Amino acid sequence: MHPFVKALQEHFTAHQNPEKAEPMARYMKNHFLFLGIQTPERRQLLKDIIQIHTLPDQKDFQIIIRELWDLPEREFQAAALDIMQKYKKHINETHIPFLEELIVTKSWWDSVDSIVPTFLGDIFLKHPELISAYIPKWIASDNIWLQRAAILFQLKYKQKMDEELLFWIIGQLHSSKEFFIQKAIGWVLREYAKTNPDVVWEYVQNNELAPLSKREAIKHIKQNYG
DNA sequence: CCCCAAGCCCG
DNA sequence: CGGGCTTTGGGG
Ligand SMILES: COc1cc2[nH]c(C(=O)N3C[C@@H](Cn4cnc(N)c5ncnc4-5)c4c3cc(O)c3[nH]c(C(=O)N5CCc6c5c(O)c(OC)c5[nH]c(C(=O)SC)cc65)cc43)cc2cc1O
Repeated sequence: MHPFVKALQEHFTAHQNPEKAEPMARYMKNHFLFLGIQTPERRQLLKDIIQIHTLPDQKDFQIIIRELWDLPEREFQAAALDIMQKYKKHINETHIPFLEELIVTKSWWDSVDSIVPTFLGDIFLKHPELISAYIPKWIASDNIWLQRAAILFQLKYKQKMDEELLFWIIGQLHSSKEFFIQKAIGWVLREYAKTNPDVVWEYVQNNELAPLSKREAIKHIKQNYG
């Protein structure tokens, strides 16, 4: 175990709050143990360890993240994503398999909704020619979190949205009965409707979607149509 | 500060 | 199903 990770584990554990850990763990449907440390203090505790030990060398970067990913309490995956932000400008196409592995390990919406729109979205914005090397596999996978990755990687693209691709992806997954797929479709359409509401409205009025997906997509624009 | 973004519950 | 309410988190 890297010294940075041991120090972070000791420091988090010394500030654990079992009273808060119970509702925090219930909120994530008891997929994970929690220490009970909410985000403001969790980020201060991480800042303390970086100040003392310095940020790990880039050569250890994936190893540090993997070690944190393997620890039981969910705050360690959250801190791992905070650490990944510190290397953001260096994340590139060679890291897609590493991000895939993070998506399919200790999976839930909290980690995936951080990994995908920020880290993957930025990679594919610079390297759109790589989208077709990953997105078809992700849609076909049995893994709902990779399917959600295919939906959400363009979430914050605004005028760089590839509309044909977005609608093709949604069409491939529109029959899913999985809540997290139906809701991801609703989210990405709702978000894109902040940039181009007319196209989203016409899409949902003319293509099949789960009721949840349609409702979530138009809940902030429907008052402007009809 | 603001406004944006799962779980629960009832109709 | 629709959607109002809750809490904390994301980002300006
Ligand atoms: C790419 O772009 C984006 C990515 C994003 N990720 C998130 C996100 O990851 N969220 C938002 C928000 C979860 N969340 C909360 N409220 C809403 N109204 C939401 N709507 C959607 N999600 C929502 C949330 C996370 C992640 C987490 O890891 C979270 N953890 C908790 C949590 O832990 N909660 C929420 C419920 C809750 C706690 C908590 O700490 C508590 O302290 C123990 C709590 N106590 C109680 C009670 O005694 S009831 C009186 C409830 C309660 C909330 C939470 C927002 C977001 C925004 C973006 O634009």
